[PDB]
Amino acid sequence: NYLMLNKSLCKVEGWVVVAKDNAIRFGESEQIIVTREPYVSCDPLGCKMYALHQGTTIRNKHSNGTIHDRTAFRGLISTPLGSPPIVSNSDFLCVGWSSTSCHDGIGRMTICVQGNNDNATATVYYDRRLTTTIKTWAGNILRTQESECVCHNGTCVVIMTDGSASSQAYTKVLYFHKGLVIKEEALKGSARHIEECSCYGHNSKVTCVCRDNWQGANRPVIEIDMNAMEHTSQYLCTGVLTDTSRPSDKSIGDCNNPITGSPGAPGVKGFGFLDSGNTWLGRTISPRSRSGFEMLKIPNAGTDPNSRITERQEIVDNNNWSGYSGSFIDYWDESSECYNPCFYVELIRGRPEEAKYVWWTSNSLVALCGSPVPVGSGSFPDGAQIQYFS
Amino acid sequence: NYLMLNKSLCKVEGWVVVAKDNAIRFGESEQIIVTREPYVSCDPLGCKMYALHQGTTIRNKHSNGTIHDRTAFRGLISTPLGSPPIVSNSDFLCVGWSSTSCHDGIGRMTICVQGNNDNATATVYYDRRLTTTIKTWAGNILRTQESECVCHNGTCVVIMTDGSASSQAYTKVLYFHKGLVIKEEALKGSARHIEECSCYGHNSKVTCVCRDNWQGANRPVIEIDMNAMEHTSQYLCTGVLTDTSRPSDKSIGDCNNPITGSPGAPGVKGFGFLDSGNTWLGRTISPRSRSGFEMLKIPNAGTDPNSRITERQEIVDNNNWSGYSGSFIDYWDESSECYNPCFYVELIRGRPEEAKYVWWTSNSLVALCGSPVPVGSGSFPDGAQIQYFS
Amino acid sequence: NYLMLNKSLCKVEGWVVVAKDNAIRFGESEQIIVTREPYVSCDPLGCKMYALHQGTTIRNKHSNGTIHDRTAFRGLISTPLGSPPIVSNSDFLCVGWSSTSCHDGIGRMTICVQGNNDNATATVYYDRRLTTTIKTWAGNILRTQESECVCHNGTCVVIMTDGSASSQAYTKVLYFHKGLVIKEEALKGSARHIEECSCYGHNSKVTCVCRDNWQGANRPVIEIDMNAMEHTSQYLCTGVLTDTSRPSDKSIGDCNNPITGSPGAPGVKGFGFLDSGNTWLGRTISPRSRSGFEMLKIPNAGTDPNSRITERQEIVDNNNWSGYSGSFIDYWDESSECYNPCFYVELIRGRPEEAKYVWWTSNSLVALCGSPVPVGSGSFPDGAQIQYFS
Amino acid sequence: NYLMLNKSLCKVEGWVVVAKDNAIRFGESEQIIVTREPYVSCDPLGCKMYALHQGTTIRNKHSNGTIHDRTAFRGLISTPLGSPPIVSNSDFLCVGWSSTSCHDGIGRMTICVQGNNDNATATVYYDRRLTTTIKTWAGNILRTQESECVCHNGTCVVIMTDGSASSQAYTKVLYFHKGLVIKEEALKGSARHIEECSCYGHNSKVTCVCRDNWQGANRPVIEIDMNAMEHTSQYLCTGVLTDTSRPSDKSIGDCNNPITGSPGAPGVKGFGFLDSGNTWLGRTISPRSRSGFEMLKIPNAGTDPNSRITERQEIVDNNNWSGYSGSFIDYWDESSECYNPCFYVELIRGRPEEAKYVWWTSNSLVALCGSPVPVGSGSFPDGAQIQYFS
Ligand SMILES: *[C@@H]1O[C@H](CO)[C@@H](O[C@@H]2O[C@H](CO)[C@@H](O[C@@H]3O[C@H](CO)[C@@H](O)[C@H](O)[C@@H]3O)[C@H](O)[C@H]2NC(C)=O)[C@H](O)[C@H]1NC(C)=O
Ligand SMILES: *[C@@H]1O[C@H](CO)[C@@H](O[C@@H]2O[C@H](CO)[C@@H](O[C@@H]3O[C@H](CO)[C@@H](O)[C@H](O)[C@@H]3O)[C@H](O)[C@H]2NC(C)=O)[C@H](O)[C@H]1NC(C)=O
Ligand SMILES: *[C@@H]1O[C@H](CO)[C@@H](O[C@@H]2O[C@H](CO)[C@@H](O[C@@H]3O[C@H](CO)[C@@H](O)[C@H](O)[C@@H]3O)[C@H](O)[C@H]2NC(C)=O)[C@H](O)[C@H]1NC(C)=O
Ligand SMILES: *[C@@H]1O[C@H](CO)[C@@H](O[C@@H]2O[C@H](CO)[C@@H](O[C@@H]3O[C@H](CO)[C@@H](O)[C@H](O)[C@@H]3O)[C@H](O)[C@H]2NC(C)=O)[C@H](O)[C@H]1NC(C)=O
Ligand SMILES: *[C@@H]1O[C@H](CO)[C@@H](O[C@@H]2O[C@H](CO)[C@@H](O)[C@H](O)[C@H]2NC(C)=O)[C@H](O)[C@H]1NC(C)=O
Ligand SMILES: *[C@@H]1O[C@H](CO)[C@@H](O[C@@H]2O[C@H](CO)[C@@H](O)[C@H](O)[C@H]2NC(C)=O)[C@H](O)[C@H]1NC(C)=O
Ligand SMILES: *[C@@H]1O[C@H](CO)[C@@H](O[C@@H]2O[C@H](CO)[C@@H](O)[C@H](O)[C@H]2NC(C)=O)[C@H](O)[C@H]1NC(C)=O
Ligand SMILES: *[C@@H]1O[C@H](CO)[C@@H](O[C@@H]2O[C@H](CO)[C@@H](O)[C@H](O)[C@H]2NC(C)=O)[C@H](O)[C@H]1NC(C)=O
Ligand SMILES: *[C@@H]1O[C@H](CO)[C@@H](O)[C@H](O)[C@H]1NC(C)=O
Ligand SMILES: *[C@@H]1O[C@H](CO)[C@@H](O)[C@H](O)[C@H]1NC(C)=O
Ligand SMILES: *[C@@H]1O[C@H](CO)[C@@H](O)[C@H](O)[C@H]1NC(C)=O
Ligand SMILES: *[C@@H]1O[C@H](CO)[C@@H](O)[C@H](O)[C@H]1NC(C)=O
Ligand SMILES: [Ca+2]
Ligand SMILES: [Ca+2]
Ligand SMILES: [Ca+2]
Ligand SMILES: [Ca+2]
Repeated sequence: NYLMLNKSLCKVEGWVVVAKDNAIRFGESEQIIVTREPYVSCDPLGCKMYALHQGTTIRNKHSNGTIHDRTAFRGLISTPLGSPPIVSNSDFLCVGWSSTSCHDGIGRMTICVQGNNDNATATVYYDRRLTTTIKTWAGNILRTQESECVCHNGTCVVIMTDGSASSQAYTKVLYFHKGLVIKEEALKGSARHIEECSCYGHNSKVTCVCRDNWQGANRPVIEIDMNAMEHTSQYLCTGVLTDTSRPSDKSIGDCNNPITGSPGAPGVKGFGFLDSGNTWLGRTISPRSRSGFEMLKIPNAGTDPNSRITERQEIVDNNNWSGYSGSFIDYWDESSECYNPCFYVELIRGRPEEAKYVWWTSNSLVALCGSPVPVGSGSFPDGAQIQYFS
Repeated sequence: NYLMLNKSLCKVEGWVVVAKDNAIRFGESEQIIVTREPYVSCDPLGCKMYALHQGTTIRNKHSNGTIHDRTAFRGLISTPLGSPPIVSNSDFLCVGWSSTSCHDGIGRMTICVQGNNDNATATVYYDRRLTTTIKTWAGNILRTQESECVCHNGTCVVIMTDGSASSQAYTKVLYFHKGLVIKEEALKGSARHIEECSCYGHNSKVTCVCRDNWQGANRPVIEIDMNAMEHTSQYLCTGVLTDTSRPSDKSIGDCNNPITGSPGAPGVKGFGFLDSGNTWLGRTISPRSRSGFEMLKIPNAGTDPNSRITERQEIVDNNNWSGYSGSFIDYWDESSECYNPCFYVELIRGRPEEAKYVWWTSNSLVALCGSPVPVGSGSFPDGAQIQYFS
Repeated sequence: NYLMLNKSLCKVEGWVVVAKDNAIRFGESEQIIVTREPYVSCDPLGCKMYALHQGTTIRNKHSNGTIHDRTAFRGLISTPLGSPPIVSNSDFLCVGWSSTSCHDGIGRMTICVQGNNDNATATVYYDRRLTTTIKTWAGNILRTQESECVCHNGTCVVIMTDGSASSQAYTKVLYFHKGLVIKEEALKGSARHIEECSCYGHNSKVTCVCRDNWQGANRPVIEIDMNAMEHTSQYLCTGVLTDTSRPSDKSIGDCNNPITGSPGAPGVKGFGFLDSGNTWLGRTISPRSRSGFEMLKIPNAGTDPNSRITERQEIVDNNNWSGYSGSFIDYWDESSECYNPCFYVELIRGRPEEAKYVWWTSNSLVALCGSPVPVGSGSFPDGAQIQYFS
Repeated sequence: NYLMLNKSLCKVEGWVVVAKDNAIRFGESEQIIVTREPYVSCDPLGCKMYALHQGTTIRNKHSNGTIHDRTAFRGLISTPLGSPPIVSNSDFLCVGWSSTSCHDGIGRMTICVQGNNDNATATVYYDRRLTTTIKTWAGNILRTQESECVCHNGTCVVIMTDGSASSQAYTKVLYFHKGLVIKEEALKGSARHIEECSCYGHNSKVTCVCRDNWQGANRPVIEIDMNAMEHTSQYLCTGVLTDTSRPSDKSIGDCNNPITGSPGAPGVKGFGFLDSGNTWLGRTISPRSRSGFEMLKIPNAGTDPNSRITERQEIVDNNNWSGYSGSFIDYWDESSECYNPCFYVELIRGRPEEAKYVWWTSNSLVALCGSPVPVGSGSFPDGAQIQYFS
C-alpha cells in the first residue's frame, strides 16, 4: 500500500475553508500550546495539523520570549485537523526547531532538526522509531521545509538547506526510504537560494515552490522526477511576485534569475500549484508585511514570463495578520479521480508586529481546499482580540 | 451495510432522559466550548452530540458577543453524547454557521455552510473528506437543518433554504450519495416557507417537521419517498400550534395554509413524530418565549384538523429557558423491531434573555427517548445559576 | 462469550491497594467532577470506576449544595480505574441519581434511576442503547445497588427497592437478559429491609451483602441461584456488627432477625465475602460515624451465631473519613483458577462532616484486591487538606 | 510473540534527543502532575514515559511537601513519550512509591511497592491484572529499579532490595513469568550494596548498572544469563567514577571493591552500556550535586582497571539540574539489526536545591537514543524559570 502518485491535480475555480483552529481565541483561557511554523499532513486514516511548539502555553509566564525561533524547548506536535493544540490532543513527535513529515502509504516519516546553530543534527523517524541522523554539512542552521514532504513508490523527497540565510548556501535534495537516505543531490538549476519548500505530488512527480531569502522576490521552483529521483530548479516565470517583502509586480518576469528590489524582509514561506491554465499562487496582500492573504489564478505562471492574474480570491483581509503558507493534498481520497489542491495559512499573532500588546508570539491556522466550481466568499482571520491578552 | 429504512416507529407513551450535558454548570470553571444550534446524530458505533461552536469557551473574554449567529470563527463539533463539549473531547468537523450530518450506514455525510451572507457556500463532506461544494442560489444566507439528515439505501436527503427569512424564499430538497448531489427538487406543496427541518426515517420514507418563519405558527411538514426521491409539503392539520411565537390554539387547524397571529418572534426550530394515534409534537410552554418544553400526544395531528391533545409530559418547566429542538433515532439498534423516537432540547442560557447577567450566549443539552410503557416524571432544565457568571 | 460463574473465591489472607484516584487532592486545582456513590466494575477489556456525578466540578460555584442526593443534574460516569474523574476521561453513561452496572461477557448493562421522588423511573441500557424502562411501583424513591450487578449465562441479577426508607418497603430481585426483564421476584426470606446490595458471583450463584436501614445494625444477606433464578434472604449470623451506626458487638448474633440499638445513622452501604473460614466483612472503625475502615476475617460469619473476628486489617485509620463500600471481581482473569475478591471504599470529603470548611461534598476512591499470602500494612485515606478549599 | 533477546547493541558515536516533555515549563499554568523517579519503557505498540506521581499537580496547594519520597498518595503513571503528564493523557497503573515495568512481547508486567516502611509489599501486575504480591523480607523499605526491567523468552528479570540504605542490605534477583515468580536468587558476587538498577538486554543476557549507596562511588554491575537465569555481580573496572557524590577519578579502578571517599550524598541512580570499545557511561557533571549531565565513552570500562575517557558529550550543562538516569531500548524495532541504546535523564526542579523559590519538587524529562555516526551538539535542560513559581 505504498502511495503511487498516479493522479493529476483537480481543476480549481475557488477555495473553501475546511478547518480553522481558532487557537489564539481559545488560548485566552484554555491551555493552548504556543506554536509557529505549522502545516498539514494527511495519511490513510485522516489529516492532522503539525506545528513547532515552544514548550509552553500562551497563558503561561514562559510564553514571554517566544519570538525566538530556536530553543531546546521546541519540538513537533501533531493534533487533529481543525482542533487547536492542547496537551491532551497533541502528539509530541520529536524535538527540534525545524521539521517536515509525510506518509508513504504504509508508514509516516518525520524529521526534526535540533541542536546548536553551528552544530545541528536532523533526527529522522519512520513509524515513530528513530532510524537515521544527519549532521550539519555547512555549519549554519541545518533546516528543512516546515511543511509536508511527498512520497511515491516508497520514496519520500525532502528539501534541506544548510549555511548562510543571506548569501549562497548549500541545498540538498534528499530521497528517503523507510527513513533511510537512499540518494542525495546537491541543488541543481538556476535557483540561487532555497528555503522552506512547499511541495505537492502529481503523476510521478513532485513540484516545490520555495523561498529565495537572498535575492528573490520571485519564488524559486524545484521540479522532481520521483521515478528517476532527479531534480532541477528555476524561478516562476510570471512577473507577479509572491514572496514578502517584494517590489511591485513586473510586466515581464524572469524564469532563470531572481527579481530584486525587496524593501525589507528577505522572505516568507509560500506555495503555488503549477498546472498550466489551472495555476494558482498564494501571497500576502501587503508587499511589505505578513498581513492579508490572497489566492491568485495566474495561467502558465510557471512557463510564461508575460503571464497575468486572471482571477483572485481574498482569504484573509489586509487588516489582519497572516504568515507562512504551504501546500498539502489528501493523496488517499480513492473516491476522487484527481488530487485536490489544499493549503494552509499560518495566522501569526503577537510579536514582533503586536509587541505593544503582548510578550509572546504564536499562531492559529486556517486550511483551504480547492473547488472545481465557482464558490462564495468570506474572510477568515485569526479572530482574537489582542488587547484581551494585555 | 447501507442503512435501509425498513422499520416503523415504536409506540411511545412517555419520554425518558438518556443524556444531559450540564454544559453551562460545568462551564462556570471548566473550559466548555460556547455553542448553539445543537443536535444529536447516531451511527453503527454510537451516538454523538453535534453543535455549532463560537470559536471560544464561556470563561473566556471572547465569549462576549456570542449572541451573533454568523462569524468566521464558528464551526461544527461532535462530542460523545452526554458529555459537555471541551477541546479534548470534541471533533472539529467543518467550518461554518449552519449544518446537518447523518450516517448512511457506511460513511458519515456532514455539511457546513460558511462565508458572507450574500455569497455563502455549503461545504459537503463524506467520511471526513471534502466531496462537493454548493454555492448560494438566492444570495441571502444559504442554510440548512441544524439537526441530523436521514439516509436510505445509500441516499441521504437534506433540506436547504436560501433567501429572505421574512418572505418568500427558495427551498430545495437535496439527495446525496457519498456526499455528491444526485438529485434536487425545488420545494413543492403548500408549505409557504421552510426553515430548520427536523427529520426522521420510517418504512423507506422520511418525514420532516419544519419551521415557517414567514407566516405560520403551525409547522410546515415535508414528506419524502426515499425510493422514488420525491417530496411534497403541507402543514400539520391540528389546531394545536407548536411554533414560537404563536397565538392561542385553534379548535380547527389548517392542513394547507399557515395560521397567522404570531405576536413576536417569527419562529423556533421544533419537531414532531407523525404516526396516527402514536403522534407526538414538541413545543415551548410559553407561546411568546423560548421557555419551558412539553411533549404533546396529539392523535392524527398530521391528518385531522379537529385533532386534540390527549396526553402531555413536561420536560422543562416554564420557569426555565429552552430553545431549539429536533428529532433523532438510533437506526442501528438491530435488537429492536422498531425505530424508537428520540429528541433533544437546546437549553439556551445568556443573551438576549439574560442580558443583564452575562455578555454571552450558549446552550446545554438534554436528550430524550420514547418508552412504550407509562413512565415517571421530572423536569430537566439547564441547572446553572446565571448570577455565578456575572 | 457470556460469562459463566464457574469459579470459587480465592483464599484471602490480606488486602493490597490496586487503585487510588486521589480525586480531592487533584481537585484542589484540576477540574475534578463532584461525585458520590462510586463503585468499580470490570469487563473483558479492563476495569473502570463508576460514580454518580453532581453536574459540576469541585472548584466551581455549583459545587455549593452538592450534599443533596437527588437532582436533575446527576448522572452516571465511568472513568479508567485509578484515575480521578475529569470531563476528558469520563464517559457520561446515563442520567439519574441511583445506579448499577455489569458486563455479561458480551455487552454491558447499565441502569440509572431518574425523576421526582414520587414518580421515578429506572432507565435500563444494554451496550449503551436504551432497552427498557421500569416505573416506580411504591411511589417513594425507586433505587438500586450503587455497586456492580453480577451476570451468569447471559442473565444479570439486580436488587432494587421502592418505598419508605425507615419502615417496610418493597424490594424486588430482577433478572435481566440483554437489558430486558425476564423474571422478577418480590423479596423473600427474613431480611426485613433491603438497601444498596453489594454483590459478587461464585459457582453459578450470587451473594449480596446489603443494608438494613430500618432496624438492623447487622447486615441482611441475599442468596441467589443464577441457574434457577431464585433467591432467599436472611441476616449475617455473627454478633460482629458491620453497619453504621451500630451498637457494640454481641457475643451471639441472629441469623434471622435484625439487631437493633443503632444510636444515630440508620445505615451505610457495605459488603462482605462469605466463604466459610475464608470469610471477610468490611466496616467503618467508628460505630457512629463514617470514619475509618477495617477488614475483618470472621470465619463462618454467614452460618455461625457465635463466630468471632480472627484477623483484622486497617485500610483507613479512624482519624480519616470513609463512606460507602462495595464488592467487585475481575471475572475475566482467565489466568487465575479462582475469583479474587476485590472491594472499594468511598472516601467522603466535605459536608455534612466538614461543613465548617467547605460548602460541597464529594469523594475520592481506594480499591483493594485480596492476597492468598500474608501482606504488609499501610493506611490509605483521602489525603486532601480540607482547609486548602476554604 | 515473546521477545527474544537475539541482537547486540548498535555502535554509538553520539546521542540525539528523541523526547523532552518540558513538564515544569508547561506546569506553570497547565495541570501537570507532580512526579519523580521517571523512566521510559517500550513495547510493540510504542514507547511511554513512566513516573511516580505525588497525587497532586504543581499549581496545587498539595504540591507543598512533595520532597517526601513515600506517601499513600503516590503511584505509577504512564504517559505517551514526549508529552508532559496530565490526568487526561496519563494511565494510573498501580499504587506505591517504588516501581519497575517491562513488556515481554505479549503482555506488560508492572510492579508497585506500597505500604509502611517497616511492612511494605510489592504489588505485581501482568496485563493490568494483579497476579502476585511480595511481602518485605528485611523490614526496611522494600524497593526496586525505578527504571524498566528486561524480558527474554517469556521471563522478566527484576532486581529488588530490602533493608538498610547505609549498610548491608538484602538484594534479590527475581525472575518472573506472566507476573509470577518462578525463580529467586540472593545477590551474588562482589557488589557490596545494590540500589536502583538500570538494565538492558543483549544476546540472551541482561546487564544492570546500579547504585552502591553504602560505600561505592564506582557503580556496581549485575550480569544476568537469561537462559540459565543466573547472575553475578562486581563493580565497573574503570577509575572513572560515575556515581554522585564522588571523589575525583582514580588512574586505576577496582573491579571487585567499592571506591570510597564520597563527600556528601551516598548515591544517585545512573546507567551504563558495556560493550568493549563501544562502552558509554553517564554521570552528573558535578561530583557533589545532581547538576549537569554528560555521556562518557570509556572503552572497556567494564573489564579494564586502566580504562580512560576517549569521547564526551554534554547533555545538560552544569548550570542546570539533573537527577536520576536510566537505560531503555526499543526491543521491537524489527527494521534494525541491532538494539539501539537509549536513555533518559530526570531533570529535578524544586526542593531541596531550589527550596528558597518553591515548596515542591518535581521533574521534567529528556530522552536520548544513540547514533552510529557523529552527530551535532546542544544542551537540553529543564527550561523553566523557577522564580515564575514563587
Ligand atoms: C518578559 O521578559 C522581558 C525580558 O526579561 C521583561 O522585560 C525586562 O524587564 C526587566 C525588569 O523586570 C528589565 O530589567 C532591567 O534592565 C535594565 C537594563 O535594561 C537594568 O538597568 C535594570 O536594573 C533591570 O534589571 C529589562 O530591561 C526588561 N527587558 C526588556 C528587553 O525590556 C518583561 O518584563 C517580561 N514580561 C513580563 C510580563 O514579565
Ligand atoms: C462586551 O463587549 C461590549 C461591546 O464592545 C462592551 O460594551 C462596550 O463598552 C465600551 C467601553 O469599554 C463602550 O464604549 C463607549 O461607547 C460610547 C458610545 O456608546 C463612547 O462614547 C465611549 O467613548 C466608549 O467608547 C461601549 O459603548 C459598550 N458597548 C455597548 C453595546 O454597551 C462590554 O463592556 C464588553 N464586556 C466586557 C465584560 O468586557
Ligand atoms: C452556598 O449556598 C448557601 C445557600 O444559598 C449560601 O448561604 C446563604 O447565604 C445567603 C447570603 O448570600 C443567605 O441569605 C440570607 O438569608 C437570610 C435568612 O436566613 C435573609 O434574612 C437575608 O436577607 C439573606 O437573604 C442565606 O441565609 C445563606 N443560607 C444558609 C443556609 O446559610 C452560601 O453563602 C453559599 N456559599 C458560597 C461560597 O457562595
Ligand atoms: C508549606 O507547608 C509548610 C509546612 O506546613 C508551611 O510552613 C509552615 O508555616 C506555618 C505557618 O502557617 C508555621 O507554623 C508555625 O510553626 C511555629 C513553630 O515552628 C509555631 O510556633 C507557630 O505557632 C506556627 O504554628 C510552620 O513553622 C511552617 N513550617 C516550616 C517547616 O517552616 C508553608 O507555609 C507551606 N507553604 C505554603 C505556600 O502554604
Ligand atoms: C517502485 O519501487 C520498486 C522497488 O525499488 C521498483 O522495483 C525494482 O526495480 C528495479 C529496477 O529499477 C529492479 O532492479 C528491482 O528488482 C525491483 N524491485 C522489486 C522488489 O521488484 C519499481 O520499479 C518502482 N517503480 C517504478 C515505476 O520505478
Ligand atoms: C437501492 O439502490 C440501488 C443502487 O441504485 C438500486 O439498484 C439499482 O436499481 C436500478 C433501477 O432503479 C438499476 O438500474 C441498477 O442497475 C441497480 N444498481 C445495482 C448496483 O444493482 C436499488 O434498486 C435500490 N433499492 C430500492 C428499493 O430502490
Ligand atoms: C444457559 O442459558 C441457555 C439459554 O437460556 C440455556 O439453554 C436453554 O435451556 C432451556 C432449558 O432450561 C431450553 O429449553 C432451551 O432450548 C435452551 N436454549 C438454547 C439456546 O440452547 C442453558 O441451559 C443455560 N445453562 C444453564 C446451566 O442453565
Ligand atoms: C524458552 O522457554 C521455553 C519454555 O520454558 C523453553 O522450552 C522448554 O524447555 C524445557 C527444557 O529447558 C523443556 O523441559 C520444556 O518442555 C520446554 N517447554 C516447551 C513449551 O517447549 C525453551 O527451551 C526456552 N528457550 C531457551 C533458549 O532456553
Ligand atoms: C462570491 O465570491 C467569489 C469569490 O470566491 C466571487 O468571485 C463572486 O463574484 C462572488 N459572488 C457574488 C454574487 O458576489
Ligand atoms: C408520573 O409521571 C407521568 C408523566 O410521565 C404522569 O402521567 C403520571 O400521572 C405520574 N404518576 C404519578 C403517580 O404521579
Ligand atoms: C504487616 O501488616 C500485616 C497486616 O496486613 C500485619 O498483620 C503484620 O503483622 C505486619 N507485619 C509486621 C512485621 O509488622
Ligand atoms: C558537534 O558536536 C559534537 C558532540 O556531539 C562534537 O564532538 C563535535 O566536535 C561538534 N562539531 C563541531 C563542528 O563543532
Ligand atoms: Ca525573497
Ligand atoms: Ca413561525
Ligand atoms: Ca442499619
Ligand atoms: Ca554511592
